[PDB]
Amino acid sequence: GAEHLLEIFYLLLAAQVCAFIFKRLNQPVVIGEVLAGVLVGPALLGLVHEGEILEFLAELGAVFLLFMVGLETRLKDILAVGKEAFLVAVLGVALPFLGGYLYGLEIGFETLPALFLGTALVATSVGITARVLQELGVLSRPYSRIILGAAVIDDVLGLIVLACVNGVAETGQVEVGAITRLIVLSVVFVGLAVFLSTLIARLPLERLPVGSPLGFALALGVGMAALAASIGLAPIVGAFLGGMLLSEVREKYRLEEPIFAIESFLAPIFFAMVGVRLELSALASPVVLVAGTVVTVIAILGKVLGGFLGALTQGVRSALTVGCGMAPRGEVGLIVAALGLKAGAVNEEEYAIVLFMVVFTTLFAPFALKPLIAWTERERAAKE
Amino acid sequence: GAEHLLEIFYLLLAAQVCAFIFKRLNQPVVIGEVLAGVLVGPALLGLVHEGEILEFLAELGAVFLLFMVGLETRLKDILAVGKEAFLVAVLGVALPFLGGYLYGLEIGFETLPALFLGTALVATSVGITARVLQELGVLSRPYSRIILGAAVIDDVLGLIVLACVNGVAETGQVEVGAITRLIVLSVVFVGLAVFLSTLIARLPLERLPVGSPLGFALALGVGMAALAASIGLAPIVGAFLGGMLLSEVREKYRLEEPIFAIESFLAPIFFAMVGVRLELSALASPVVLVAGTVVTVIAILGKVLGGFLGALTQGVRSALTVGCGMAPRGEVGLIVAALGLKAGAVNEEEYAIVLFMVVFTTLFAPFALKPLIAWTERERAAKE
Ligand SMILES: [Zn+2]
Ligand SMILES: [Zn+2]
Ligand SMILES: [Zn+2]
Ligand SMILES: [Zn+2]
Repeated sequence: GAEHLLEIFYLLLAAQVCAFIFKRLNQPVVIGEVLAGVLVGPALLGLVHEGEILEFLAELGAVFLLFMVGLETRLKDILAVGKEAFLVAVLGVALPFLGGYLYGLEIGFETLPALFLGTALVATSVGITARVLQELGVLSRPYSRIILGAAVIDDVLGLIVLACVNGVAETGQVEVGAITRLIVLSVVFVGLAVFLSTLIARLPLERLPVGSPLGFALALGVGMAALAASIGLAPIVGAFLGGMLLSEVREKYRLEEPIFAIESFLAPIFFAMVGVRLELSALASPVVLVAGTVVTVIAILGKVLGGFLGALTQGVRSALTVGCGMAPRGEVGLIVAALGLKAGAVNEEEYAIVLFMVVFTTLFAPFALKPLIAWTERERAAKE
Repeated sequence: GAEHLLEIFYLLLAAQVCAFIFKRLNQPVVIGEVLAGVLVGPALLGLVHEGEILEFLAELGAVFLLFMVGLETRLKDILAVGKEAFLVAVLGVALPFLGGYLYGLEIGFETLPALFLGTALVATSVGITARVLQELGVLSRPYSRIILGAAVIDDVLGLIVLACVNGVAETGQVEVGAITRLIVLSVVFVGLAVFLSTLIARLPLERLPVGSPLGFALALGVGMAALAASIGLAPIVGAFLGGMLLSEVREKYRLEEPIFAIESFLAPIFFAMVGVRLELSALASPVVLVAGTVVTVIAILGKVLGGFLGALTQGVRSALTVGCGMAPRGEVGLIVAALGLKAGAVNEEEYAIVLFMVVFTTLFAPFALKPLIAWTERERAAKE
């Protein structure tokens, strides 16, 4: 009870300070937050441990980050680049998967673990990316919108991939009905969201028996997350979509600011808690470091190239920035790794090898992403 | 995982609607929120159940409510009526306790349960009261400040009373050292808070390695709660105090608004969750309803009179409004009731009898409190 108030305190103070240290280095804040979680977490101070409660708070954090982003992101905006979104997504799943599975077959990983390698390489944590794009006030740009939309598609794709894989881990075949069911639930949910959001501005909440337009927004957001999560998608997606629903009425209701407040309350906990859940396996470990480094380069190159190719339309400058913005694996890669360990599909060694790369990718990606944003905005002025 | 997103959704929608129903009846919103928790909770819909997570979120809600109130409440303000605060507090514990214990001896309650009756009658849930005082934009008035300060004292008093009682439940004597230790920890913590807050404006956070004045505030608030809770006080108090620390720098940092946002996110969950945790014992029950009604009148009259007498200085009009604002027992009475059941100190019958009165007091009090506020402000204009 005071356990959790204490822990939350630690997370907040560490995250505030680490954010200060990283702000003063012209480096993005997200890294500070994650490192704060590593700082106070098991790895170093052991002040903060993994709690069902701390994990859920972290979840809400990710949610509000994405609700915030969708609030400033309209359908017209993402659709108008939706083809590059789609392409970036599909290539982003295809390329590091094959690379993953192939590289698994070569070290000596068996068919099922190798499949899990490709699986982990498929994942994408737009939470982190979003945090950066938000910081540099860039959420409006084309590459950021392609990143968002493509991320949304990338989620349904990744879910199908994991459904297939857990399927072959449990019985050995892929339950086709389950797959198609997920595809239908996903497509219907997303399309229903989109439809709903071409109708939001036309109907101000006024006749709704709600007590405040904000309270309405919070429900039509947390609820969107919940819905997404019940279908089998990441809550972050329900969140983003819920944001889009209300983005054509955002300014009209003074929503941008109080949502931004909540986000900048819970998001640090989310990123910190990502840092909390990173393990000391890459410490004094060999095959882990070697195979890990290789699978890491395969991961980054897979994502970055998929992105570069899908949105090559906007010219190289944007294309890497999308690709690079698809790199980090964060809480997602962590999750796939955990499920991999549980169902007896991955040794603690192969788990160390995957964890190494979700850690390195999570760290590396937002570094490279910052100058890439500058090197794209400087070039956008010479054609402005 | 989607369990908790779902539940939270239900709580939010019900609370928004119930708030709408109660707003349209010129009745305070808190009642709507609690009833929403009763609506969706075990008692009716069983959509939302008690979760360790939902309980903790509820806690944070109460915290932010009180951080919010302390942010708009300075030391000078409470001190300048601190004697009525003190008096109101001590009488507020003394009078319903004796009434409680005496009335226990008369029904047939044994010494230990009767002591628990007086105990429950001692409790006070300023959370609810604060929610009302906030709604009617009255947090600045004298009676509201006496209510707050007196509530703070009332907390240390109640803690000492419960320490004594759990003491006689466990061994049969009162561990004197434990008591005095609590008194010292409490006095030192509160005084240290006060001292700290005469020094806050003089030192803007600027030289602190914090990433934002708001993030600082959130830490110096959740942390204050945590501290309070480790000493053995309600987190609500750490919260309020933390608010006061930053109230002499509130406007300077644009804190009032984002804190108000978070409060009006989590507070409904808190009040709803109070409603969730109310049991169907007073349903088709006799001795429960009788003895419950009596102990309820004793509860209300005890609190209201204590308040009336402590702050009689400000004239009858304010005096009842303080007294009445001390009436509700909410999450506190609920807590004392639970601990009473656990340590084998109270039968399910006597528990029904206490629960009946925490429920009726919690409901009744904010009703009477609204016209009492009007009937005090109308009279304050004829001497304005
Ligand atoms: Zn716990
Ligand atoms: Zn812990
Ligand atoms: Zn749970
Ligand atoms: Zn439940």
